[PDB]
Amino acid sequence: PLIVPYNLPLPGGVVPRMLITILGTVKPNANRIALDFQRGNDVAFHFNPRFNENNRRVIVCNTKLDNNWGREERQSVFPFESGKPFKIQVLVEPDHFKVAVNDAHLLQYNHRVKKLNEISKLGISGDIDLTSASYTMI
Ligand SMILES: NC(=O)[C@@H]1O[C@H](CO)[C@H](O)[C@H](O)[C@@H]1S[C@@H]1O[C@H](CO)[C@H](O)[C@H](O)[C@H]1O
Ligand SMILES: [Mg+2]
Repeated sequence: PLIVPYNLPLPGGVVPRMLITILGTVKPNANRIALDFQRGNDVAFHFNPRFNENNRRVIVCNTKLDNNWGREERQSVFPFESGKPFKIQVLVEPDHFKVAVNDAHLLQYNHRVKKLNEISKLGISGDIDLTSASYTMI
């Protein structure tokens, strides 16, 4: 597979029509998963499934600028399960990242970072076995 945390370079950053695909399997008794689309030290798009925040599962999304987290966007629809294989597709659209899991639409996250072509790395971390991570222009 791939060693986690995993760094996927995004050459020339991202752009609308760019589709990023992350394939792996949630570990048993998972606590968290994170995708971090970074512009240098900033995090343009943080996508963070939490398996046990006050005994609830929640996906937390956010942006980090100059080392400071902004306002969280939270989604209680939670398609992940401990022990099960997943696919995350992040499609960059003009105004938002569009995220589907296992071919079902999950959430959109509006662009806060405007310089899309400088979002040049994806960090993939957490309680997963990572099989593959890649991108394609659609
Ligand atoms: N930024 C925080 O420390 C926040 O703490 C409160 C509790 O006071 C909540 O736990 C909140 O979710 C964050 S935890 C923090 O969240 C960012 C995303 O906003 C990211 O997931 C980071 O890894 C977490 O430490
Ligand atoms: Mg910007």
